Order: sequence, then structure tokens, then C-alpha cells
Amino acid sequence: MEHVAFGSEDIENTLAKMDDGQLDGLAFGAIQLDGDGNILQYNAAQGDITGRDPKQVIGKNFFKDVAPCTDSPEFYGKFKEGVASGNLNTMFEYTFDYQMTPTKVKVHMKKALSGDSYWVFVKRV
Ligand SMILES: *C(=O)/C=C/c1ccc(O)cc1
Repeated sequence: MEHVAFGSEDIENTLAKMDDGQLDGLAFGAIQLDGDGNILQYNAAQGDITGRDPKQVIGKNFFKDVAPCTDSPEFYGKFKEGVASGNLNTMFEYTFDYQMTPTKVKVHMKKALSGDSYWVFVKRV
């Protein structure tokens, strides 16, 4: 288990060290996206929240294919503004309801420390 709190101020520094197995040790869902929204990493906690099988969604586009209910100004619009700006740090509640029981969550999106990739962190509320 990786001991990291959801919403921590320096979360991007702490998760910069994590391979897929380490990410699977977190208490919350974690997705790493490229600037187009393609999934680079998707952890076990996230799959428990959403029902998706992690290795099956890596490589898919989060907004176009996996999570169309997030293709909205309230989620994807924030993401793409942050990619365009090169800076992103926002936390909001959302409901995931595509081919699943509607599930209310808290989402924290934050630009990764290095390069140009973006974290999406999720926990139940
Ligand atoms: C709405 O379509 C939400 C879907 C969803 C959210 C998060 C995931 O990791 C997978 C699917």
C-alpha cells in the first residue's frame, strides 16, 4: 500500500515515482492521461470504482471512448483548458453513469510534474 492522501498538495511529486504496480497500492483511483486524453496508467482502485479492467483501457481515449459522460464543459472542458495552458489543478464532484450504476465521486485533476501528462484522481463520496 502506498500511503498518499487524496488531494495532497504535492501529489504530483509523490506519484512521479510510480510504476503501474505502485499505483495499484493507492487508496484512491488514479489515471494518468496524455495531453490528448489517452490513458497511460489506470490503477486497481479506479477499476474497483468504475468496473473497467485497467489493462484493457490503457491506450484508449478517456473522453472519446471510455468515459463519454465526462465529455462536457464540466470535466473534459477543464481538462483541455489545462492541457492548452500547461497547468491544471482542479477538484470537483461528478457522477459516472455510462454502462454502470450511477456513481458519485470526487475528481481531482492535476498536471503531472514532468513532461506533459495529467493525472485524474477519483474517490467515492
Ligand atoms: C462517464 O461516461 C464516466 C465513465 C467512466 C469514468 C471513469 C473511468 O475510469 C471509466 C469510466
